[PDB]
Amino acid sequence: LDVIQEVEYVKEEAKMVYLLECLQKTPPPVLIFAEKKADVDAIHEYLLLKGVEAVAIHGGKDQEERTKAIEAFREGKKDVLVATDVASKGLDFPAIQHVINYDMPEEIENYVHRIGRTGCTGIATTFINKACDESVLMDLKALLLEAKQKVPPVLQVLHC
Repeated sequence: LDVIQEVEYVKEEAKMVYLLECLQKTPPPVLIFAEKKADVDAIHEYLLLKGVEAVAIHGGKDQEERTKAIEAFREGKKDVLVATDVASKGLDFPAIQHVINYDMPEEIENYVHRIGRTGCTGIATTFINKACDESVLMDLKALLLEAKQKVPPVLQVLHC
């Protein structure tokens, strides 16, 4: 409820580059969420290739890896944790300065929970595009407005 939500239209083929730029709105720590394992893996490899202290958690990591990352992050030894929703559930995270939603969830319920991982202020960035159904976009729109947040142009048309 008390986070600055920054929702932005980003073509699928442009997110990786934009993500790098995003990391800079904020000092660490940063949590990047994506629905799929493949994605979490891509983003982590990209961040590494660009030189970001980045760790990743998902259902396909073994116990060694999960533990090592959940805790380097939790100590501040790593700036960025990239996670799936399901892998991050119940983890004890520190004060997160910035949530980056690389995906828009299908349910608005889930958008909230993700952005609910920063606050108590902080920034939530959410990449939206063509693939989102109208319904979630309306609920995102409805939410930004109730939250008294910037509505990006692409949503400002939804209902004029």
